[PDB]
Amino acid sequence: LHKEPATLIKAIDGETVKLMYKGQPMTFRLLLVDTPETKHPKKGVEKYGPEASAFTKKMVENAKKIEVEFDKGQRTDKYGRGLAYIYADGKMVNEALVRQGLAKVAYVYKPNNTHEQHLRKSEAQAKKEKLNIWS
Ligand SMILES: Cc1cn([C@H]2C[C@H](OP(=O)(O)O)[C@@H](COP(=O)(O)O)O2)c(=O)[nH]c1=O
Repeated sequence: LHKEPATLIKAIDGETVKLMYKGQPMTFRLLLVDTPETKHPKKGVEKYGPEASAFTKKMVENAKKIEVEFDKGQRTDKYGRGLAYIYADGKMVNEALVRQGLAKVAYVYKPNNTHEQHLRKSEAQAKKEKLNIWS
């Protein structure tokens, strides 16, 4: 896998960010993470939806360097969103959320699953500690 630089344009929610990637604004959906939603023509504002959005927003906004890391399968989903692992100053946003109990490991579509084991290890650790989603 290889990380490439990108520039923050705008944070959308817990699992979606808008980035400038190779001179193009794109919507990126965080691989292997499912956060409670703020906006969703599907049941509204789940508990933690707001906390999850806040966490991603602060993390990518206070970063001096943003990197996108594609997995080894398809890099876009059917809605044209890039599918990647995003790093804010060397730290993976996807893992940070799972570790804090603000997301659950979801949507595993092979072969876009390189870090699934690493994230599931983080999820168990957060459940163990009864954090947010798991409290
Ligand atoms: C994370 C991810 C989502 N998607 C699709 C699955 C869902 O499709 P449907 O909308 O057709 O059911 C949708 C969930 O996105 P969100 O969780 O952002 O709402 O995005 C992929 O196709 N591949 C992925 O890796």
